[PDB]
Amino acid sequence: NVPPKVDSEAEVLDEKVSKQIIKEGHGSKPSKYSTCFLHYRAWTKNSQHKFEDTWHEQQPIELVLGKEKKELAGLAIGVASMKSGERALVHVGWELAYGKEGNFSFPNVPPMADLLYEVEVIGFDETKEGKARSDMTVEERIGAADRRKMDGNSLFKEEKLEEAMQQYEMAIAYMGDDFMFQLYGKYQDMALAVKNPCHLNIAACLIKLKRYDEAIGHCNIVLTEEEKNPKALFRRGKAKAELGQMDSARDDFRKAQK
Repeated sequence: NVPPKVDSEAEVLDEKVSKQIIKEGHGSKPSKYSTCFLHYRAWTKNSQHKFEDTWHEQQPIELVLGKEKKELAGLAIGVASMKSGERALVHVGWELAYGKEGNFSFPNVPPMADLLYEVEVIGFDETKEGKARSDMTVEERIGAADRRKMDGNSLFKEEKLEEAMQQYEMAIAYMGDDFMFQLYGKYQDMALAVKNPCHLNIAACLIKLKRYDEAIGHCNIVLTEEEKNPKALFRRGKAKAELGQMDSARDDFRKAQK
């Protein structure tokens, strides 16, 4: 076939990945480490050369979010964005796909070629759980933390519910100082991807609960691993702001338009 023309606004799931949903899906989005079963077609953005197609193979694939495969990094970012039953289009940079020297046989992919995926998610299998430390491998931990980050992400939008915060804290509680220490590579990245946000989320989850000193610390845990984060620079200036510390409140406020 050929990349289905879709006029849906294009989400920007990441620097080099975007999605134009063509058909809606029931249920919720996956949680880090869920095993996704899916159908999809792959084309070259530019030469529109289809090079993969589960439908024809009439044999779908299982994709694990966090343990994907080098070339499929792109699609994994996109899938992560979609639900079960969902059908959509995902644009990926060779950077996150077969891109460096491009593939040569099985899937013949031209060097540095942007792919366009028509994806249909069948379902996803999330990680299971027992007791905080009890038998839990890293994978189960992060996914739970990601679930409970989510769990608390709902209990928090315009309002600043503490229960949200309470689930944010448990996100953290699965993966803590000890855990985080003995983590490495993609594993470390995956946790930080749930933890750092899950902090600014306990932050603002305080900046409007009348506890600002506690919200400035949370912004700190994060700003120490990557003081780059602006979403943090700002939110911190915010607490400082409602604390009459405009001499520093301003500092964080400005470095935040970096």
